Amino acid sequence: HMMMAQPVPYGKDTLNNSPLAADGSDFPCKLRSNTYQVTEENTAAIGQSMPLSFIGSAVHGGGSCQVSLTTDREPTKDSKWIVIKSIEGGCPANVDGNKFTYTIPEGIEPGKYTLAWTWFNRIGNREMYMNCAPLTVTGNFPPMFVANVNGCTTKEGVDIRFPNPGSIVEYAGDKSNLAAEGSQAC
Ligand SMILES: [Cl-]
Ligand SMILES: [Zn+2]
Repeated sequence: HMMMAQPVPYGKDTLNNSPLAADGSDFPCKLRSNTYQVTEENTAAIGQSMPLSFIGSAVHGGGSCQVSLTTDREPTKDSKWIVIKSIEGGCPANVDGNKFTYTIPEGIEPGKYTLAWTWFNRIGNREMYMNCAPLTVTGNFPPMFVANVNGCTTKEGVDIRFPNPGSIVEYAGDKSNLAAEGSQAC
């Protein structure tokens, strides 16, 4: 189980490392008392490299992640999300024990957004992790992939390839675990 530490999520004080509820009842962003409370506003310039980091008790052999944006500062199940980065394999890490960035690309207008990190764990229960953060962008993108909370279930043991990964894709896992190009993810 993991949670995002950078960028700083909304409602950090009540954010836990549990995945989204399987029935979709807390999608998006782990709906709770203070889901969209700004703990710390995160700020990024277009083209600026920004840190993405995580804390928790198990990386579940990694998996695959997206970084997505919505103009909604209080997203609902009907919000439109656009992917700015996909990481296929090796996210959030490969092993447990005692690395990633994203950039706001050209084509994103300055303004206020919600940023989401989503993670599909390679090993264990068929889960979707999601944490959301307030992002201010100072001054070609596909819809975010959703599975495991919507009746679409992924396959255990594989680093999934997103159907629509977008043009910014990093591979950080073991090639032997990476799903085939064009494979059905769920
Ligand atoms: Cl860990
Ligand atoms: Zn876990």
